Amino acid sequence: VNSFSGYLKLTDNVYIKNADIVEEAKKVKPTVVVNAANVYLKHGGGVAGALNKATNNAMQVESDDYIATNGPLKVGGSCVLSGHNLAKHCLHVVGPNVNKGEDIQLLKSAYENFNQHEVLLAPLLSAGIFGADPIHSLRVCVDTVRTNVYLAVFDKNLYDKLVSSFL
Ligand SMILES: CCc1cccc(CSc2ncnc3[nH]cnc23)c1
Repeated sequence: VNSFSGYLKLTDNVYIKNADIVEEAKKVKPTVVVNAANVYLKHGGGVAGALNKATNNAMQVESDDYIATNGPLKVGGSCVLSGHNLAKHCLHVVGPNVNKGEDIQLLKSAYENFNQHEVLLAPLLSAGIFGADPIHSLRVCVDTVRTNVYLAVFDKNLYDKLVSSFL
């Protein structure tokens, strides 16, 4: 039993809700919140900009030190950093950005990072400003993640479309 509330169950391990991931993280304080990161951990917009703003820029400060030490992530890769006031940990995961021409096949590799964590609150990878089809992202999630994932979808219209079209 966990504290996630109001989710629709899609499969044995995948759950979905129309919610602002920032507000959901502040309420649940999950062990892991997933960020829709880029390789430079520059949290300017989309989910990343919203999560970072909610930390009063502490996420960005921590991320800049991470990059200065380690260099950029790989597309499809991830790193674990602090969750600040939102969660114990933040798993920064880089899905391919279609608006940069990145290989959509890397979306499966990106979701594989979730399997290193028993329970996660997450957005749909590569959705939103990353330019991929969210219906496809949900399919890859369900077919790749085996751990317990609670997906927050900000847009109500998109949420309804994802549920109604789910096979
Ligand atoms: C600092 C708090 C805050 C600031 C700006 C916007 C938001 C909304 S969260 C959100 N944004 C984008 N895509 C998503 N997919 C699931 N959730 C989301 C919150």
